[PDB]
Order: sequence, then structure tokens, then C-alpha cells
Amino acid sequence: PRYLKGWLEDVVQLSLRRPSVHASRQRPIISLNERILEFNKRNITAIIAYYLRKSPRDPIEYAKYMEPYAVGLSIKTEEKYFDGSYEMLRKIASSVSIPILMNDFIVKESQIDDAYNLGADTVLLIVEILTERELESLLEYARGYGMEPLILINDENDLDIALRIGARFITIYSMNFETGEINKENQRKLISMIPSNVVKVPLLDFFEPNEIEELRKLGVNAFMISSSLMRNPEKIKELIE
Repeated sequence: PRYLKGWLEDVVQLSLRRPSVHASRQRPIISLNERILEFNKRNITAIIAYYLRKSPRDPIEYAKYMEPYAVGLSIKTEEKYFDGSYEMLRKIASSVSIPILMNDFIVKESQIDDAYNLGADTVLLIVEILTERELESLLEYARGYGMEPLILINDENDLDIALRIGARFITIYSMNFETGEINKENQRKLISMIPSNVVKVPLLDFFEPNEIEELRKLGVNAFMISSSLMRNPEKIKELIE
């Protein structure tokens, strides 16, 4: 990975030393990008429900609530800052039958092995914390499992590296990791720069209906929604309806 500052460097250090799990996988991969494409074809609004426990609700109950509606779940497995775990990942992936994104700070191959062995269907990769060669190598490694990883971009330089290595599945955070805040203006700009054959997923804390169709008409394939659904989980039924 690169050398970073602040909590993010602590997390990268922690991730580098994270022990690998001895679990072996319990069910097939349920492809997240492919299910999004299927939902697009069928005109079903595609929502990744984003859970996390803490940042710099019961996770199983959340996952079961969202299962009938979400295109996938994002499950945070970073431990120190987000209070995530591998065991919770495992127990969600064994409890619901929709795709699971392992949302973490992946800086080595064994973390992708951990994702596969725990039941996750794909992993997050973050351009900002990796070199281009690392990103490419981790991209190919994930694809070895049948996982198209979800590539996180925060700015146009991140986008350009993602496209340079051939990414096919991108999440647009447009986030300053120092503040945890999303630049929604930049997000719209970046979405408008991504080629049509890349599955594109903005992260939204809140939405309004106007905003959802304006983004759909920019070609967005799915929406990953955090705060609104933690507050009001029932909103995902409205989104599907």
C-alpha cells in the first residue's frame, strides 16, 4: 500500500498485519455486479444497503430486513475504527442469500482469501491507498475467485487509474477520508466520465426522489445507501416500489 496519514495509516498498518482466517467457504459466489446488471435489464432499482457499526442496529437483523429488497449488502469488516468483524461477515453470508460486499481496507492478497473463505461475494479496493501495480495485482487476484471487485474512487486521478487497469465495477465516493464527507458535485462529474460498460455505484448518505432519477439518467447502475437506511430501513421498500 502507500504511506498515508492519520487514522487511515493506522488502518493500513493493521490490515497489513491482519491474520488470515482458517474458515473455508460455505456456499457459491452470488455475483454482485452481475446481479446489478440483471436488475438493470429487468427495471428493478438496484440498492446496495450499507451497514456499518461505527466510523472514525443489529447487523444480522439489518441484513435479514434488507434481503428481500437490496441488490447486495455492504458489510464493514475493519475492526478498530468501524467495529466490524470477520465472524459477523460469516454469519451474515450464512444467513441471507443475496450478494455480500466485504467493505474493508484491502492491502494484501490474504484479505481477499479471507473474503472468499468467509462467504463474501466481492471486495472493495481503494485506489487512494494502493499503487497502480498493487491495484492491478489485487484486481486480477479477486477475479481469480470470480469476484469483480468494487473499485473506490474519490477524484479524477483515482478514476483514471481505475480505467488504466481495466476496472469494470466502480463506486464513486468522492470522499475526503479525513472528514468522512462526500462531495456530491464531484460525484456527479465523475459519474459522467465513467464509460457505459463499467457498472457504476455512487455512495449516498441521503437521497431525494428527484436525485435518484437524475442520477439514473446519468447512467448509474446501482446506489449504495448508508445513513438514510440506517435511520429508516423501510425506505428501501419505497425505492424498490
